[PDB]
Amino acid sequence: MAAEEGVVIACHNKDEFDAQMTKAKEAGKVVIIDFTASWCGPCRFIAPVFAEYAKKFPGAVFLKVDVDELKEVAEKYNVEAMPTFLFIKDGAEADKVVGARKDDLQNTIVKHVGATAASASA
Repeated sequence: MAAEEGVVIACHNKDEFDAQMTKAKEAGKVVIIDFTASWCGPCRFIAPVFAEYAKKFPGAVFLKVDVDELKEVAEKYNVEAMPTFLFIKDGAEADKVVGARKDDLQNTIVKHVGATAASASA
């Protein structure tokens, strides 16, 4: 029983997806949407990483959606079909990553939510 806690949300009807995408522009935090075709992939190995990360980074809203029921969202950002951790800084598009990289995720959230990016500079 999680009834959607303070972790990486899991929208599944747009309405929910917005509940976050909107809590970033006004809230003053970066956005992190975790798309997905249908299988996703690991959805277990990095499971305790995403959700746990959403909270670890209070400078973001975090959220996961399915590009099979509301793809309309992924089609706007151009994801195609995958666990793309598409981002929406300022309410547009800062960049994307993927829900299968434990070295590319926390690395992107730091550049958008971390405002420091603990991974090289130039």
